Amino acid sequence: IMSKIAETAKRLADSLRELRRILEELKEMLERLEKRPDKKVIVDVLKVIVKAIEASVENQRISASNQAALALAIAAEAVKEIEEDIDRARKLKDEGNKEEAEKVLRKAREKIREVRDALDAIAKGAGTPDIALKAAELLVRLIKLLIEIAKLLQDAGNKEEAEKVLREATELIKRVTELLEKIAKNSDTPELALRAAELLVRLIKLLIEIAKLLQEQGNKEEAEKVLREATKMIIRVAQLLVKIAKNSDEPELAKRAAELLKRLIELLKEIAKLLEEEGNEDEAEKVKEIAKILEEAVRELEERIIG
Amino acid sequence: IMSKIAETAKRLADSLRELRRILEELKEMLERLEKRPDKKVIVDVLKVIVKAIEASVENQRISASNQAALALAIAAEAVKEIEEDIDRARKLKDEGNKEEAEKVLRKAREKIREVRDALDAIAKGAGTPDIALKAAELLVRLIKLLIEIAKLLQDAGNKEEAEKVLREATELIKRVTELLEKIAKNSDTPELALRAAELLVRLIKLLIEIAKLLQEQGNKEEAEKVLREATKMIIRVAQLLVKIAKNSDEPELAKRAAELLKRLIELLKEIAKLLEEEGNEDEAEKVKEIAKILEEAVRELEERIIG
Amino acid sequence: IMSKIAETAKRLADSLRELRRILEELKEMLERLEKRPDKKVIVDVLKVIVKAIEASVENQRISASNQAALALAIAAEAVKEIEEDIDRARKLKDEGNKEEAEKVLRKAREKIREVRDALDAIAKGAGTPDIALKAAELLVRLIKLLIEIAKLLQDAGNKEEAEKVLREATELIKRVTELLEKIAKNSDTPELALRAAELLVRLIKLLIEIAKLLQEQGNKEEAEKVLREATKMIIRVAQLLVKIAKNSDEPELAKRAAELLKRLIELLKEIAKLLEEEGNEDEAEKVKEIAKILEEAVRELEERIIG
Repeated sequence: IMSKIAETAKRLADSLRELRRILEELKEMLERLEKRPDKKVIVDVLKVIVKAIEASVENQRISASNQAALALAIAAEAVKEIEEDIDRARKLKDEGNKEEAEKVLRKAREKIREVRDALDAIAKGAGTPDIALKAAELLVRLIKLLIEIAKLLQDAGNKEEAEKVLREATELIKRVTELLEKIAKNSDTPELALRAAELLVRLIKLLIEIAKLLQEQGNKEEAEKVLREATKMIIRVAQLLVKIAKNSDEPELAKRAAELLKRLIELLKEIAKLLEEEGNEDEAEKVKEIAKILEEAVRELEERIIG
Repeated sequence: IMSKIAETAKRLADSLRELRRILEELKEMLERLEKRPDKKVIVDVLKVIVKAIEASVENQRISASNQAALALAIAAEAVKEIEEDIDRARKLKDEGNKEEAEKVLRKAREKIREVRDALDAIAKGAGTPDIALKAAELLVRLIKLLIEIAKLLQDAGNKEEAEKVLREATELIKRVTELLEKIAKNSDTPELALRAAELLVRLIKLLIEIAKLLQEQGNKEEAEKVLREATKMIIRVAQLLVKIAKNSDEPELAKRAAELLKRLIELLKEIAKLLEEEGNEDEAEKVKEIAKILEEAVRELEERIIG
Repeated sequence: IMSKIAETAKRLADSLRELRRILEELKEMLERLEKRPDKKVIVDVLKVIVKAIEASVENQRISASNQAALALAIAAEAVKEIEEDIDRARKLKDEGNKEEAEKVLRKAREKIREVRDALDAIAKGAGTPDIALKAAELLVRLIKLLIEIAKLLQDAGNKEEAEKVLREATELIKRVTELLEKIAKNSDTPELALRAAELLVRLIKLLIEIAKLLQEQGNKEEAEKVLREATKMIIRVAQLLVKIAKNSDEPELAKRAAELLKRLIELLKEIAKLLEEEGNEDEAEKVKEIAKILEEAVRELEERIIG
């Protein structure tokens, strides 16, 4: 993040230098038009006015990008503040103040919503897709922090309070998932699509930890629905992972997709294990059936790794 | 604050898009002027140049507003750093290092002055008044943190050091009060004036806690002057609160002004109680006389609530 | 830093106001050109277009400067996060988790590299030299935090891991030193050159603490090279300090250079003391010879202080 603050600052410094140069050439065209005007000489003068505004627009573009990088760093500090207050509320539950920790967690939830609204805004207006991925990488941390909040509520006994929190993280995962899918779809390089796939693999594991926590509350009826969203997302990611490795600039992008495709298999095992504990063994064996589909997909990738 | 970073970023993204569109229309006018020039056709071309610069000015406006939101978030993190170092210096007084805590508090005081200089600057150049209110909301926290500093100095025995700190927060309250009064005076909507009134009610309570702390030091001669500023400010706020509730867009703005007007009464009770402890019972009964004025003002508001 | 956020915001607010005024004068020139055009009247109209873009360029300049100040504050918070994690890893070594602290220190090292890349970028594109000095002041803290990391590695027994860290801080000191030398060379006022000299005196002491830590590991062969860079840097700084005090706007700048020149002498004593422990007493007496050169340089400065 701090390195993206560096790049956006260096590129902003270049555009501002060229904008200052195009300003001096704008004033030289004032001299060229002060000596003698003409009907067609003005055309070449407006060429500088256009180059002046376009140099200003590009500077205001990178300036907005540098502010985005500064906004991503402030948002990262906001997540760390929430994490400190979560561990603080965790300390309160362990120390004995289980009642006061519920006020610290309701603060962090309003904080998480506020950092979410910023990160989602930073993701939409992202001239560079790395701004969106870094924003999604922090939105992922907000979701995992939302899961850690619900586990403290469940540990404190506020199971009804934790379900709504888990339902909120469930809706946050889908929103970030759709953003990550757009980044991967529109990814010009295979590296950016793989970075979105690494976060998508995490959003599935977050979706799994929600399901197990939903099972611990007793809401085995909704953890089924949540596992249906994780199993669906794994299929999309696997489609993406197989496509990234098929059209591989470097073979290192295929092996990393092979590692992630193994993770989709492993995460699919826990889904079937959790579906077994829910009693839905029929849908669990179908989940294992998808795992054997992905296993074959990983196996054929390792063959291209050697062949 | 993080939500204001979102709004300013989204509005910046829109202005930058329209600035890029007005750039392409600027280059289309280069084509329209390359084919054939004229004496009056140039007029409509400059219309785009004006729309190009105005689209750039508005983008540089929202960009400055987004930087202000980023500056308000960095300032909020600065207040939290000061608060951690205050609680740290509080731990040092409780642990035994009352001598080293005085260096931590002198650091935080120089920090508070620096965050104050930024927040006051952010308040002046606020294209949106919410930038100024959020800035005032953090300047309020700086003042309460300045009060907590002086109480640690008083608890550590540095009564002479705490008075100057309390005199510094007294001068900070007036500065933020004048800003809050300008925001409420110039408030287009009753919501913004009520938000300034909520902070004004806090600045009075801060001014009261300074007075009691000034009484604990023995400077009952200056706590009188400080209570004279709190009693004056309550009158101004009550004038504002009664006016906000009179011209109420929603009746919910009147009840909140009724709650605050009750707080002005309660805060006025402590002023008379502190003036009683100072011995100025004559000015204390006059303070109770203002409380009965506000009580009647609250009562008539509740009648309009029902009538 | 927060005060520089204030100044850059206030100056940005002024440029944006004048940019809005020059926008209205741009639209008045649209009226002046709508009534009647001419061949030479257009010249004075383009004068406003030039003043409009130049008012926009200066606003985009201060806007980039305000973002730099916001980037310097975010970088300062990043150093404080690294320092908290260093003290945390220090707690882990004292508590017993010497193995897990090595993962916290490798995180902080990647953090230090990232804050370094930003601060170095902020230093290059610094319209105001105070942006570069504040950036160098934080890069100095990154180096001292890098030294505290290596001492924990040495205390944990990872001497081979600490040497590379110390070699990394050694290369960081030179980079910041060259920046500080450029700031002092190009300093218009003697105050800015003295501020660079105060950090240069610290980079030498950091370079000394690296040498002693390199001696504690046993790498007395490289601490010699490091002390050769500190002894060289002291000569450059002393040349700078004597020149700053010679051409002194205020005499207070000479006494502060006298204090720093004493520090260069003291730091030169430890170099000779460390070179004595390394066995290089021959180069150590030559280091004392430079100390007596600086002593005479300080003595002659105190004579001008009185004469």
